Amino acid sequence: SAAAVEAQIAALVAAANAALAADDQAAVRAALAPLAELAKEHPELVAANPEVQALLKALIAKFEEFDLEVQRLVLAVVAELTKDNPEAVAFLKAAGFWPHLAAALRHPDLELVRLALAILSSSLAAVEAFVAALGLEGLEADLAYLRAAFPDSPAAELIAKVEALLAELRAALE
Repeated sequence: SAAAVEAQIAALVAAANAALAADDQAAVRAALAPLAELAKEHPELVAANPEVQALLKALIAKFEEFDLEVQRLVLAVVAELTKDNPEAVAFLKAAGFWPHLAAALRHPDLELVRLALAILSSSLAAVEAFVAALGLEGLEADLAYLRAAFPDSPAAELIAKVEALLAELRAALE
């Protein structure tokens, strides 16, 4: 039931908030990992939950201060919530997310880059939000850099998905 899921969410968010207050990043990971799983299972309910949104805003605001395993799990949560969901883009804009995603795309970790590309490619709305902050040229340059930096990897198909959405956006803006 939805009531059970809501209770499941409250438990996971309580653990994450406790881990953050204690500066225990291992416990942050242990908390975000089942939240990413729950988000895959019930993305409608997780994305709408106000405690999840408050938690995501705090994690996004401090994104680069977290170690890489936490950063991956933050993006893993957002990737599950943005899948087939352009309406999650407005919350991400309000949370200041897109400059953080832009720096993540230039991170040397392929797993982080793949998750960032999964979010970016999730909808035309996501590409529009990214371009509103970084420009057509900024995104084009990212994709060209990533194609050369990460061959024969999950990134290639995600880079192409972004490039196809970008072409649609470019035509509309003309």
